[PDB]
Amino acid sequence: PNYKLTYFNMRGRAEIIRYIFAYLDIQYEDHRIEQADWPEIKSTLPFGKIPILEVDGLTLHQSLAIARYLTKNTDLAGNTEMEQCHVDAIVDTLDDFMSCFPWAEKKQDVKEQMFNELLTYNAPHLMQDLDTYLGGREWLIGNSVTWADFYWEICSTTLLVFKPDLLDNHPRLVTLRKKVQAIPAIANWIKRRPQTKL
Amino acid sequence: PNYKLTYFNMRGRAEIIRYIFAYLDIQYEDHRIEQADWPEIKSTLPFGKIPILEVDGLTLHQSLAIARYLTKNTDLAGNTEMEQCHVDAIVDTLDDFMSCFPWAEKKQDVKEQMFNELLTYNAPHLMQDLDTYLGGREWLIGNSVTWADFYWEICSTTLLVFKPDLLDNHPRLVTLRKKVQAIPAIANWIKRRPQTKL
Ligand SMILES: COC(=O)Nc1nc2ccc(C(=O)c3cccs3)cc2[nH]1
Ligand SMILES: N[C@@H](CCC(=O)N[C@@H](CS)C(=O)NCC(=O)O)C(=O)O
Ligand SMILES: [Mg+2]
Repeated sequence: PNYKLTYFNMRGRAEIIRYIFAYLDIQYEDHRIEQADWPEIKSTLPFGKIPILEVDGLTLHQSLAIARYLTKNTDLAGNTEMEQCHVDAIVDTLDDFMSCFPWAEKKQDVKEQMFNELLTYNAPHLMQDLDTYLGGREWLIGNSVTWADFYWEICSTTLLVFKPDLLDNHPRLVTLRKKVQAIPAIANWIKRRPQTKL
Repeated sequence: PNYKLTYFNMRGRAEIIRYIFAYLDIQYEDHRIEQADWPEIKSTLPFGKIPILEVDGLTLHQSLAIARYLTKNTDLAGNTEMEQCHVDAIVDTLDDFMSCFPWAEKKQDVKEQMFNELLTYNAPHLMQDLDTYLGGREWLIGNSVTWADFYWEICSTTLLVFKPDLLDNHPRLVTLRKKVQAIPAIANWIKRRPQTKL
């Protein structure tokens, strides 16, 4: 069908969907809105958030709902129902952490202490948990790449913006990042995508 | 299989899983820990968070991952692939909002202010969106109950504790909570569960 993704000009919460479409070699309109048009566009949305994915003018919302929809019956899904549960669980564990950040914070000091707090104390613990979880396997779940690996590469890319040294002690999480980045369709997208901070 | 759910003595993030087992008429061990015992259990969990659900000796984590797993191939999941997406989206929409609250905040003057801002400035927008979303239909998605309906009733029960007037302008939302609460297996669980604030 006809796919149109609407988001800001950032990776943010649309990037997992952009990776999936890249990987499945599915063409879509990557619509990136002007911030000035935001109040308008927002009053057409089911819940006032983006991203939304229009599928033949049937609207889907909630980036991970959409991601799960798109990967259903693909090799990105997890190879069994329980492995699908582990893929969902890892994704939510990463999302829970990312959602802790006051991304829409006003007081640029209060923001920067919340950030410093989360990055100084919370992120290292998560990195260590993820490194133990991964251990010596190739991918986070099962014997092949799933969208949870994509989500790790996406989340950690943003986290490295604010904390460059995040993985100095975790070469195996770096390896996994570079393996996702090396999958040809993902590599092409990374090279083609707009360069944005977030 | 043999199921063991581990959580605090609280509805909280385990409640959605408890509703699903009640509705599907599935026996499980409802293991409620007290605080004394939490640090020692924590250190054995790969992500240090509960709920967990042990299934024939394998551990699953992340409450919505687990709920989605348990409902796969039941009437609770949604019928079409698109309806499954909408179920996941509504669940995520409710959960994202439940996530803004500083549940852990120990300085209660800052806690109480935050709760109040959220409940006054934010919540009513979401209620309005959910009510418009529901329209005149019996259930959120499709024409039969799904776990999104259960998560609505659960999330709103907790919200109503802090903002008792939350649904005063939303009779269609109150009707939906009452329908979920009238489903006999759910009714019986609500009657019998331990009474806890949250
Ligand atoms: C003294 O206990 C707490 O404040 N902690 C606490 N932890 C909690 C975790 C979850 C919830 C809760 O009601 C939901 C969150 C998402 C859906 S229901 C409420 C909670 N309250
Ligand atoms: N998104 C997760 C939240 C898990 C979570 O943060 N659980 C809390 C209590 S609801 C917890 O284990 N906190 C205790 C701790 O972190 O030590 C889920 O739904 O399972
Ligand atoms: Mg979430």
